[PDB]
Amino acid sequence: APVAVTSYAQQPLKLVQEKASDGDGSAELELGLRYVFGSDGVKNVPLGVSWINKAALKGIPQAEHEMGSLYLMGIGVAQSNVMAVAWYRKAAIQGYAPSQTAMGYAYEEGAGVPQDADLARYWFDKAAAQG
Repeated sequence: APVAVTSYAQQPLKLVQEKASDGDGSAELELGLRYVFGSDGVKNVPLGVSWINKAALKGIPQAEHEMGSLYLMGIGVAQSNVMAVAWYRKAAIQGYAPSQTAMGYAYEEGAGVPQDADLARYWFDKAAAQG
């Protein structure tokens, strides 16, 4: 699921935890990704959701996208197509290509939005223009 690659990739866990507590949004996202998707030694989904959410509340598009994927799949949160689109929309409107693609699939099937094939193409083509 996770498509985000933060600047704290492959950094030691102790450094990520310290910078996350200081307010570094990139470190909050990296710590949340490790708690949610990491191995059993560091896995802690409820804590990771709060760290991903803290980075997403700062407007970080990579963090807003992951919040949408959490609500879309119901990982650590109650599954919600509406809330998934709410987070995807915030990242897609900033130009984040993975969220623009997610917006396209939402309009194609009508998940969290009224089904609209032309609006699906609008968001699909927006991600295509960045390739």
